[PDB]
Amino acid sequence: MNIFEMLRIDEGLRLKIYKDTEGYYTIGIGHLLTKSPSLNAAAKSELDKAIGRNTNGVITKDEAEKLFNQDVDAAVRGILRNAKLKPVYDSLDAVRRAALINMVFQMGETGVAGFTNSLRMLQQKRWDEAAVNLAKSRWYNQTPNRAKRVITTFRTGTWDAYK
Ligand SMILES: [Cl-]
Ligand SMILES: [Cl-]
Repeated sequence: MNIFEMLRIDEGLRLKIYKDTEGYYTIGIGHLLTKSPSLNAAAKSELDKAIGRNTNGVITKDEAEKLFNQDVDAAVRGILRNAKLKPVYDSLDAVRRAALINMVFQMGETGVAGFTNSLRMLQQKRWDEAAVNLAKSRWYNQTPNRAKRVITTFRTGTWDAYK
């Protein structure tokens, strides 16, 4: 198992513009297009600009994967540039690094950076405590199944939640 496979399970693959769990316009493998309520312009506009062609709200599998590669790359690089995230990432093992990349992909660097307390516990290797803390969040309450998977990953340092 690896980051791409992990995120592919968490986000799924949709070739037509869709609304995410928060009602935002997304496409492919969790690629957010816009937070705006306008489909026919705004979202489709963003989509065409992202892809480089007149799409009509539908993309191909290769197109989805191209967006996905960019987004994973961005996530990693964002973590590495973030004063708050970098040190946590550096302190972790390969499996847990993947769990942090996942949270970053879903919520944004800024969002993850706010789990101050959890971050400090992860850095200290206090696995069970960090898991408990991570669960007291809107994140866990809104997308509990996915959150539990990421949390188990941090807790165990294994890919069990995904197998
Ligand atoms: Cl983009
Ligand atoms: Cl969920």
